[PDB]
Amino acid sequence: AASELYTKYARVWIPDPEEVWKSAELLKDYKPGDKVLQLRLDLEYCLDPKTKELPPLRNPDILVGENDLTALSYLHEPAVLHNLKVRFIDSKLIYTYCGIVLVAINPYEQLPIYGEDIINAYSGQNMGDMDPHIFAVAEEAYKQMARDERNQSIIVSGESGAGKTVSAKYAMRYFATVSNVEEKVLASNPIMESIGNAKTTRNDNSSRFGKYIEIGFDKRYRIIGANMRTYLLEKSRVVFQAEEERNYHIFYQLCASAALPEFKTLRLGNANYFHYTKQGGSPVIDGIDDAKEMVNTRQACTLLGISDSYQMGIFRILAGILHLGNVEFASRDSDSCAIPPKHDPLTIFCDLMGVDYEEMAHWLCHRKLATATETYIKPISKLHAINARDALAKHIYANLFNWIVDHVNKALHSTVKQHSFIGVLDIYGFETFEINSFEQFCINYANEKLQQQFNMHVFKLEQEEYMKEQIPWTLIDFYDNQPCINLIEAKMGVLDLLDEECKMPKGSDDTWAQKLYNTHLNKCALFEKPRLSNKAFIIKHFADKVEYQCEGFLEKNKDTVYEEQIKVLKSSKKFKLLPELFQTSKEHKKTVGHQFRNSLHLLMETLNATTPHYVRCIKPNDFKFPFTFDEKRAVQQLRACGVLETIRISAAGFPSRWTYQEFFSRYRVLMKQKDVLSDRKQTCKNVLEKLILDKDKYQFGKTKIFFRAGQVAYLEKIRADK
Repeated sequence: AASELYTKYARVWIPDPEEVWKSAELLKDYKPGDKVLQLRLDLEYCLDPKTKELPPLRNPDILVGENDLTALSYLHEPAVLHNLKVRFIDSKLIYTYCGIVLVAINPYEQLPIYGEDIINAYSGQNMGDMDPHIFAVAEEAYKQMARDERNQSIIVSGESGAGKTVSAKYAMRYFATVSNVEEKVLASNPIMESIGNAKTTRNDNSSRFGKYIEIGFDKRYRIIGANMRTYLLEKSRVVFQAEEERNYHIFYQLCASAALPEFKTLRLGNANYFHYTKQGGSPVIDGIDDAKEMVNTRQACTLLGISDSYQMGIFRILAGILHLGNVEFASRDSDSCAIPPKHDPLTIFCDLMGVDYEEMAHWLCHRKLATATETYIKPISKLHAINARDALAKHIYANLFNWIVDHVNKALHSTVKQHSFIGVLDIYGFETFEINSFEQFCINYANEKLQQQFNMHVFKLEQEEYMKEQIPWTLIDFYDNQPCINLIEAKMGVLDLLDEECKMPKGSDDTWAQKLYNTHLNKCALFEKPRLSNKAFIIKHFADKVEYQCEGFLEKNKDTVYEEQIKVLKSSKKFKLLPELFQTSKEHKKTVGHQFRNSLHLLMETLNATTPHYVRCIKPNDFKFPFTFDEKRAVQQLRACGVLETIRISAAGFPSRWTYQEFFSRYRVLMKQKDVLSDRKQTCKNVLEKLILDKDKYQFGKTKIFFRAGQVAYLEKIRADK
């Protein structure tokens, strides 16, 4: 250990409120068992006696600025941060490899780096031969489709507004130029934002679901079309919104265009008139005109062949849902309830939908149970009827969302047989607010799951690198997320309990919290309980520790739709769409948690049947400013992307990788001609066996030396000393 690196004139990184880290030289040599550190930025950094932990060391210049983050010798947050910052600001480079990962910082301006000249430079090349570019990732995907006879997936994660739609477009521009999909898929984006995005406390245009777009190729490996799948939809949002948040964009679009002549009939008020759209107390997004955004959505529908008729159907269904949310209930007693007579909301529901007020009014307040003997109808509480109303709304929405996806798909599908595909996934990354609820819990769960599948891919490839290089592959450690995932999704886990409790007549938020404690507290390290509360739990997620408020969890998870409620609607006539939506019983007993898990294992299956490549998209600042880099936002983004964990894992094995030549040709000056044999590979072994005495700071393989973190910076320092 000794630690003869904290010398005098050695750079380190210390913390900083405005920049997160400040670069700080040295004045005095650090003495073992010291407690100080004199620095001329001038202060005396004082470490804490128990931690006795030194600030992270800075990297030597030959490595600063590198195209690959895992060629830094000191792999830590500052180095990563500093490296991304100088490339972006000084050199205007948006793309940086992180091992097999592409990091893409959104520059908030159009760059002249996507033309045919550049495309051509990248066709044929191998990964890493050239400078990092989204095109390189496309090339790999395309090249490998052809040589492995196997479909590929490019996963593009990050917060919406971070440049994922740009990344997908240029993967498509690239695919279409080395082999009219791109124009058609981008024309669909506004259809898909209107129904799947929504304002939250932290993004005015957050995407609440995963979009996978399979780009189809023929046997001559040319593009023929596209097919979109979707997963992970936040159904909760359709009927509940937190303070400051909104329902899906399309609902608000519709209610700010209520006065339009052809929506007279939908008798829409403004967005504060509807239960399903006013809970957040903020119907207008500053700088956003919901009425203007509606014309883009229809234009988009028109452009993917959705007829003005079917379009009118969409908004008929949606006005439907809104009005449904206003159906009020009066309970007769704990066990039953009724809809007031001559009740406006359901009058309008029923006129729009094309059904009988009375038959609806009835199955809104009753329930058909069936047993082997026979069947019977019972009344149901005001509460169970809210839950059924909401479930119906959610079910209408979900199936309207699938309807609209099928019909985009018809505009995208090709007749030519398809031999293979490359799917671009547009998924979110980690989400933490000051207050966290069911929705964040779902995003984070998906994120552990996408992180595990990434870790296991990297780990396969490392094992493969080791076999080739003739180092024993079992020497590679795995950093496993399966315990956090079981804690969430396995028998007796968070979601299983949430299900159980939801079925208990007396079960509430506080009684589920208690089952969480009695089952996991002090019995699972990934599970903490805040010392000062009984209504919150904590999960040690890979990227960060997250506190969840239990409020709302039991209601949001419930999702039992009643078949009688459906069949009423499944039988309209004054309206072609509505019955189309519903063209069984176990599937809709299922909670939102449970459906989420199914959608998520659907998504993993899809990706596991393919070779994945990875792109991480970050926002450098909070205002869409061109080439501007805010350190606090950068770290948060890289963290929520998994890049900081990716880099930690890397930093714990043998990240630096020099070929024997690269090494001889850098460190020739460090050896004496006496020890320079005719065998190059053997000289280096001997030479380095002297220069670094401890043997497990590096592994010798066939063609490369593999180094521990800091060993190249050590080498480079004694190249300067001389």
